[PDB]
This record gives sequence, C-alpha cells and structure tokens, in this order.
Amino acid sequence: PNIIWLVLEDISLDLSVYGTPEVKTPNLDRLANEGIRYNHAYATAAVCSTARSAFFTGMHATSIGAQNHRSHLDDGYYLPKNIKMTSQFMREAGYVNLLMGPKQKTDFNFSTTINAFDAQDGAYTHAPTDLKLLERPAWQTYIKKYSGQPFFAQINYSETHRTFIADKKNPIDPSKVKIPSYYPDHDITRRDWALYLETIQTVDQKVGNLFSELEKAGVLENTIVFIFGDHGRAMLRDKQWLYDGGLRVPLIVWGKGIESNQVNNELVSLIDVMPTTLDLVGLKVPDYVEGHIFLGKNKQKRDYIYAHKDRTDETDDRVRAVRNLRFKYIKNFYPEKPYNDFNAYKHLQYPVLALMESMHAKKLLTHEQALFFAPNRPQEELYDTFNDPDEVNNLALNKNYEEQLLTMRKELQRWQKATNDQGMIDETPEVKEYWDDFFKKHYLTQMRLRGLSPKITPDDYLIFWDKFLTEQGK
Amino acid sequence: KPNIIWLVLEDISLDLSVYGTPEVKTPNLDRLANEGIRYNHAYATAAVCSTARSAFFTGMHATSIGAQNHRSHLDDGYYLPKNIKMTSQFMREAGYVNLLMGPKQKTDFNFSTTINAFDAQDGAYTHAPTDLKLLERPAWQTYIKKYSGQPFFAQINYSETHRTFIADKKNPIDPSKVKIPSYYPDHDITRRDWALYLETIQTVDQKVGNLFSELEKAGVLENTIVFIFGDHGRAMLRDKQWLYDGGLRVPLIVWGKGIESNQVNNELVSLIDVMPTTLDLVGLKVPDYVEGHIFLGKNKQKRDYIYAHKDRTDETDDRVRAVRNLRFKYIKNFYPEKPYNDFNAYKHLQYPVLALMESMHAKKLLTHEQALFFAPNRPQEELYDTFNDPDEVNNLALNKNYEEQLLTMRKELQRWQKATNDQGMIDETPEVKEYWDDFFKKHYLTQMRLRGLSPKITPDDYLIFWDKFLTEQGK
Ligand SMILES: [Ca+2]
Ligand SMILES: [Ca+2]
Repeated sequence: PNIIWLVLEDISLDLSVYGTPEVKTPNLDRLANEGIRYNHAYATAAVCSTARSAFFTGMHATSIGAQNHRSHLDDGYYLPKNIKMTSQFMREAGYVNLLMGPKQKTDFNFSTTINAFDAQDGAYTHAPTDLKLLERPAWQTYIKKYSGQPFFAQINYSETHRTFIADKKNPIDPSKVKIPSYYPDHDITRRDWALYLETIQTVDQKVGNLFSELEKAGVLENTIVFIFGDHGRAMLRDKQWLYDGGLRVPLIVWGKGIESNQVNNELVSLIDVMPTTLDLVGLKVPDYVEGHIFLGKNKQKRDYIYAHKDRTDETDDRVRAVRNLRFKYIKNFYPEKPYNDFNAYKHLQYPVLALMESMHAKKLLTHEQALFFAPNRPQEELYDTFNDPDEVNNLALNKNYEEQLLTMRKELQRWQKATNDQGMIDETPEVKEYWDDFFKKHYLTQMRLRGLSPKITPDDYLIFWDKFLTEQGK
Repeated sequence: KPNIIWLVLEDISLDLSVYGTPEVKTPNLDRLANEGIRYNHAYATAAVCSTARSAFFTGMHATSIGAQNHRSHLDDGYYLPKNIKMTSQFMREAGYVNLLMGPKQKTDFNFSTTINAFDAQDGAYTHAPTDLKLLERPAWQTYIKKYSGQPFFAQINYSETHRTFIADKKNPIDPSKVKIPSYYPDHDITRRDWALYLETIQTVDQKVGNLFSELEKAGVLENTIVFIFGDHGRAMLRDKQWLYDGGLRVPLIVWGKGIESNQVNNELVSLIDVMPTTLDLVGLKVPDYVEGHIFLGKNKQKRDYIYAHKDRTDETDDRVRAVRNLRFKYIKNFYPEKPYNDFNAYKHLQYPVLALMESMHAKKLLTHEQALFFAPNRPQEELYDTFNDPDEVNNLALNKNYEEQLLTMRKELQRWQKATNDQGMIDETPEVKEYWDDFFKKHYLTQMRLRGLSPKITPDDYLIFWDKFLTEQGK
C-alpha cells in the first residue's frame, strides 16, 4: 500500500465531525466517517519542531535531543545512528519518499547525513485553495523516475497556522462559536476564533481538492492515509502548552481495507504513527522505538501519553506532562516563572493576549481566565478531564486526589529515567543568547512593520488588533 | 591675556541653593555665584548633550550647522561648514593652548572635524569619587610640561548630574522635604529619585570645591575667568529632551579676573552666547556670522529672545521649536499627531518616574497638570506666561486674549527659521533613521532582559524593580 501522512498545522478537535458548531468541514468529516476517527490522539509537544521531530522518528523529542524549539540546526548534531527516520524504514521496504504540500519544511531539531525524502517540491500567508499539488516537482519526479515502487508521502499544509484567513464562501458568525472557558467571552476573542475556524474551512477545501487529484491519478485504491494535526490550535493557552488544547489533535485513518464508521477512544500519541505505518507495510518495529502500534492485530495499548515543553523560541521553560484517559498531570520544573513569560510570537500574533492583559489589569478576567496570568505556577497540576475538560480546576492540592497525583508523579519520574530525558540538561549560554538575539531582532522588525512601540500598552495594542481583524475580514 | 575655563556640568536645572532650592547643600557653587555674576535667565539651545554642546562650542544653534539630530554625522564625512569655526580655533588664534579636562572626555559633536578640537586631553554614567585630582591627569600635566608660557582655554566636563544618580551619605537629603514641580506626582518614588538627583548635585559641588583648591594651589586663579554652566536642564522626564524651562534653563556663573562680586543678572542669555563673550574677553572680534550675543562688557548686545529646538533624540523622531522672551514661552510642535510620550529607550530605561506616571495614568490618578504629558497628541502651538505659570502647565495658545502674543512669537519663529536656514526642516535619510531606531530599541530589549524584566513589563511590575533600584542607590 502507498502511505500518506497528511499533516495539518496547529489544529485542535475543531472539525464539524468532532462536534464543533458552525464550522463547515465536509471533506475531513467524510474521511473520518469513511474510516477510523480518533478522539484521544496527542502530540508529544505543542510546537512544530518538537512535535514533528518526534512523529517522524517514533521517539519523544527529549529522548533524541530535539526538545528545544528550535535547536541543532547547524552545529554538527546528527540524529543518533540507532534512531532512524521514518523514511529510512520505508526505503528499506522499497518505498520512495515524497515531501509534498505547500509547507516544504521538516522542522527537525537536528541535521541528518542522508536525505529525509527522495523527492520534494522545493506569520504565514495561506495560498489559494486551487493548488495542484500533484503537478509540483515531488509527485512529477515520482511518476516519471520511479516505476513499480509504492510511495510514502508527507503532505504538509500551512493551515491552520496564523495568520488566519477569511472564508467568504461560508463566513462564520462570531456570536455563535464555542469558546473555551479560559478565554474571555468577548468580541475580540470571537472574531479571532471565527477566522481560525474559517481557516479550517479553507484547508478542508484543499483536502477535498487533493483527494480529487489522487482519485484522478488512480492511487486511492491502494493508499492508506493518516490525517492529523502536528499539535493543537494557535490560541494563547493551547499551542506551546501541555493542556489538551495544545496536545490533542484530529487523527483519521482512511483507506481501502480500513472499515468505515469506526470511532476510537483509546490513547494514541503521535509517536505511534511511525510504528503503526511500519506495521501496516509489513515491517517489524525495532525494540528501541518508543511509539506503540495502535491498529491491527499487533496493536499495543497505552496506559499513558507524555509530552514536554522546553525552550520555545526565546522563552526558556521546563514542563512535563503525563496523561491517562481521565487525568492530566503537569509538572512545572521552574515554578517561579509565570506562564505569561515573554514570548515574541505570542505577543506579535495573538490578539487575545493583548485582550487578556488589558482585562487582567482592570480585574475583568474570570477566575478561570486569570489562572494563566498569575506571577508564578504551582509545581504540579492535576486535572480530572472527565469533570473538567477545560483543565481549569487544579486538583494537586486536594488531598482526596493525592494518591492519583503520586501515581502520576511517580510515572513521570520513571519515564524520565527510562528515556534519559535530555531536556534535563541545560542548553549552553551561547545558544540561549543567540535565540534571545534572534527574537529581539525578529520582534523589533515585526513591530516596526506595524508602526507600533515595542512597549505598547495592552489597550493601545487592542486598537491595532481591532483594525487588523477588520482587515482580515471579521 | 587671561586663562579661560568653561566648567560644564551635565543635566542640571536652577537647583542650586543660591538659586533658592530648598534642602540641597551647594556651598562651593553658591560661593562662586556670590563672588561673581549669577545669571537667572541662561538657556541652552537644545535639551540633550550633543545638540547643546555642538551649539555652545560654535556660537551657533545646532540647526544652523546641521548638527540638530542627537546623535548624527558621527562618521559620514560631514564636516563643520568651513565658515564655522570651533571655539578653540579662535583661542588658538589668540595664542591659547586648548585643554579638554574633567571625567567626561567627550565633545559630543554631531559632525566631524579635520582640525583637533583640543590640543591636549586626559584620554548611564557612574560618577567617580569626589577625591579626583583633575590637575594630575594628562591634559594639565601636558600643559605645564610643554606649554606653561601660553594662556590656556580649558573645558572641564563633569559627569554629574547625569544618571545614574549617586547618593551623598555625608549630607543625605530628606525626600519628604524636597521641592517637586507640579507636573510630577507628589509621591515617594518621585521624591526618592529627586533626593538622589539633589545629592548628585551636592557631589559635584564637592568636586568643584576640590577643583578650585587645586587651581588656587597651582597659582593660576588670579589671571583666570571661569564660566560655570550646565549643558541643559535636569535629567527628569519632562525636563531633559523637552523645550520647557526645565529642559533649557541652566545655572550660569561668571567668576574671576575683572569680575566684580555680588552681581545678579536677569537678562536673556543663550549658551551660544558663551563663545562670543569669551572671544571678546580675550581681545578678539566676533565674526558677523556668529549667532550668539556678547553678554558681558562694553560690547554687550541685548537679546529680545532665545531660541531652542528638538529634532531626533536617540531614536525618537520629533520636530519642535521654541521662542522665549523674558516673560513668554512659545513652543511649536511640527508633528502634533505624535504623543509627547513617544517611545524613547533612554527615558524608559533610566527614569523611575516614567513608570510611576504610566501606572498612575492608567489608574486615572494623575492630576490634570501631570496628565498633559500623557495625551495621545499635542497642540500644534503652546504658549506660557512664565511669570504667572512658572511650571508651564497652562497653555494659553487657544485663549484669544493672548493671540496677539501668540502671533508675534509665531512670526518670530518663522523669521528666525528663514534667517538661520534651519536644517532641522530637512528630513534625515531612511538609512539613518532606521539605523538608530534599531540601535536603541535593541538597547531597550537588551537592558530589560539584563535586569530580568520583560520588554512588555507592566508599569506596576516595573515599579517593583524601580523601588529596589532606588534602595540600592541609597534612598
Ligand atoms: Ca505546527
Ligand atoms: Ca547633558
């Protein structure tokens, strides 16, 4: 079978098929209903490079030294020889490996000395929906230079990363969207959210167009497709953080031989996609691989999933998470750091951060919304996600949950030792200072293009954000 | 031919005891004033280092010589126009050797030269101990070894009273007793910062006493005339960089040979008048191009007005001009849409009261007078009756009872700009503006991280830092 990994950016379970109001996602809904829809799939981290380094190797990024977003780009650090890329396994089974889709990035926090792919095509701005992915160089090279070989293709879209784009074919009514309780119920929040869902509608159209191309090529009879987000949506407490908003992603498995109308509620981590793919194409998974096979007779159930947060751009941190089907455990190794520690990306791109800072100063946030704006953090957080799906009622200090807290604390310690978590080793001063310098130059370049002061007050910034949203179309 | 000293203090308003300032102890500067001529109406032509100093070293407004942007023309082949001489070129012509002395070994010119500004030299500020021995440093040692047969012109630059302010633990000032202008909040943060400013004045007063004892022992004082003056007004939020009297009005004392004691002068003097007056004292004619007036002696020429300007200040772009007679201040903001509180890294990094006022403004706690600086835009014209409004907080420009005075001063500014061919009316290049905007906004992010602070820190969080900073300073 050919294998496709169709990777969406920065998206939570916000498709219509997952129960989300107002959004129109017919093509992804149809793929889900025609195959298996997963309700408990989790990335191992909540930004691009660490989620993607992980799922392309079947290993948590912390196990392979890739835990800092970004790092090891040009310093002679190579993936350890025992750790193979997905494409090395597929090459062994006779596959040709293709990098397709507008996002021609691997986002690895390491170099390699063999190519990750055999052929490739080449704030983001999303390209028109009428893209013809199969007429670009990766696919053209495949069909012309390779005969009788199955393909493994990673197809990366830029949606739904910011900047969000309007969908004037089916515009979304901001007053009707469902907002998590940890953002303010406010016009700014809802307009930004409406554009997020309209960006999902835009990529949904693109997925429909891809499948039209694939059917026309005649490859849909012997192709299995994994569709999944790299991590959760680009909203303030979701992306970069280890709550369900940052970790839980759509995951659909589809193709001839995959029975339709299945819904799966078992724990899956994105590092499971590689071993499951190997198993699907007849390969044994090496013992070193941390991911589990989640489909077929060889599946291995999980008791837990795990995730990490280490440096993110210039913002240093050290956070770990353990989740079973019911409980989320989070450990902040640096409790003295605020959650809202300076991050240029969040301040530059997220109108709701300005909104919440403005409202926090005026004492207008709800109790649940204000938790993110405390000056420091509890060392441990424990959430009963059955009774508290938005993870705003920390149970870690409630002695009635202490046995559960200690179980999960102990599991995190066991896991860190078994995987030799490399995020426990500080980065060098030269590296941290480099990225401090990098994101000061980026911040100021971007704030300059807007004519705003680097020290702009939240209320003045909101004037800008209202105009920005109006120009986006909401 | 008498020796000439220009003793230049940094960033200081009329805040000496002899000018009527409570609590501060300035016995040495007081005595110098009382032993000579004290000037009550001396004004810089700009309110930051390079533009005021480029001006007083040439007798020309900085705008007349292309030096109006602080800083600029450091390394681009821009030279002082050949008709414009530096003070030291005139003094060289009269047989003087020119000495650059004091801890601040800088000229701060917004232009290059092809002739040295001085003949001998020694070599956030941190102020050196009061026991400094300026005559034991290389400028004076060179003078006495190589040129003792010539009269000297010396510019002696102190670092006080620029920030960071330094505590004076020998005569500590009680913050609860200092006199604060009405446009800053009567608040502990304001008063602690202000007490340290006044203790920094006390520190430089001690140094000035030590300098005069050393000059006396050197045997040169009998044949020396000394001009003591600030380069512009005090390093407080609405004073330095701005064209209110807090930014422009400076101590000025003339003392020594031929200078009769116990004289007080209430006439308009601009710092560009110091050079022509010095030329006249040493027996030179002043060329007609010089914009400064001789203010002392038989050739004195009275002023009707003084003038000042504000153009780019570090990264902050602006265009402001001022005209002042003895009574009225006129200020024209050429870019009224810009707020007064346009981002300036220096003010945000160095001024605790900026964080205090931003915090208080957000809580609606500033008085009406204090809130004027925090408006989102400016009136194109400001007019103040300084006799009745010495803090310049009651703008009369929209009061038709003062329109004749407004139009008189408006017209004088236009006349002056046309007569002097004001170069600040010509935009700087994009390459220059972008260079400095980057340079300083980088500096802001850098120093904020070094203090462990976010560049977007709230004013109230910044005030937690500023309290600890003041405590570490000693107040
Ligand atoms: Ca992503
Ligand atoms: Ca100065």
